[PDB]
Amino acid sequence: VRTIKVFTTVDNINLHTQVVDMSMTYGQQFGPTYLDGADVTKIKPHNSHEGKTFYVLPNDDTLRVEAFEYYHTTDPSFLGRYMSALNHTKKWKYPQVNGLTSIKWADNNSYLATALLTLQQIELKFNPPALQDAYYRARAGEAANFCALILAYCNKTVGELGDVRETMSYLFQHANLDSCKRVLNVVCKTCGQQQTTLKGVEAVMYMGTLSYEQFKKGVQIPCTCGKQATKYLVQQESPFVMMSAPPAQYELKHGTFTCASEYTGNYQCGHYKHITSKETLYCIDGALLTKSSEYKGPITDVFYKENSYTTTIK
Ligand SMILES: O=C(Nc1ccccc1)c1ccccc1[SeH]
Ligand SMILES: [Cl-]
Ligand code: NA
Ligand SMILES: [Zn+2]
Repeated sequence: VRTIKVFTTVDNINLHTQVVDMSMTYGQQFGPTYLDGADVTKIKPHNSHEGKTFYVLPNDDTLRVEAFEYYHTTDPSFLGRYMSALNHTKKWKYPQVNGLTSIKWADNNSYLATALLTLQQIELKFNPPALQDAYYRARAGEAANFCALILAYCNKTVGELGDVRETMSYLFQHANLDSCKRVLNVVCKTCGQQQTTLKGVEAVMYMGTLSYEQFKKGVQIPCTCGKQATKYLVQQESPFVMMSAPPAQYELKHGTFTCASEYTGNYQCGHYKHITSKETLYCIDGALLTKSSEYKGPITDVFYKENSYTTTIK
């Protein structure tokens, strides 16, 4: 009977000593097992494996609590989905484009590229230690762990078309936005005025207009009485705002926004590109970079810097 001593983990922080029989697969001993992002479930232990660290699924209460503390998820499938994705994202390339970490196109990953580029231009902290640690490495240019985590957190597999707005919405749940506040007014010349306060994620995301300025001036929306009402921003407290709308032709003006997402295509097949406002407008398309003084195209999300805004509408 031939054995080696190894370490298992769910987080690569807390290691647990184990002895494995070299005649049985890791599968038969630990369940699904991963070594440096590779599935070794069906592999037998090799001499060169001795002393190494393997990821396993949280199959007991110690591993479940360690996974909950590192990833801030209780979902039992999470670590499986993360390791599956990491096998592919380890093989992506992460070039520096215009001073930001991007992703070279692969596996329909344009939505992840524009999300990563966006996160580098807005003030945001992730609460799960896994996610903040991976985020800092991604900013430095080693984004494989961070992209695999985004996929695992969003219940998306490598190769599946994604939606930037949906992705941001899931990541923002894991971010420190609790103190973000939005107050808005809806005014009907008949029904009167109705105020609404939002907190957290709901305070920094809007679906229906790309224009922050328009939101501040008032946008027309229907009233239940048949009149058109005006909805406007009363007060905003957040480090940014994300304004989203179904894709349509839209002009982006240098110096009026931080960055934006463009989407070409449909629900079967499509492509995101990132537009950022620096000294001029840059289009970051995975590894590709183009500049222009103007830009017009099918924008679906725009991001704006903020701290504290109050209306002067009486
Ligand atoms: O969109 C682009 N230019 C552009 C410039 C003015 C109006 C509309 C469009 C572009 C050119 C080359 C590569 C990528 C892009 Se997004
Ligand atoms: Cl605006
Ligand atoms: Na950030
Ligand atoms: Zn009304």
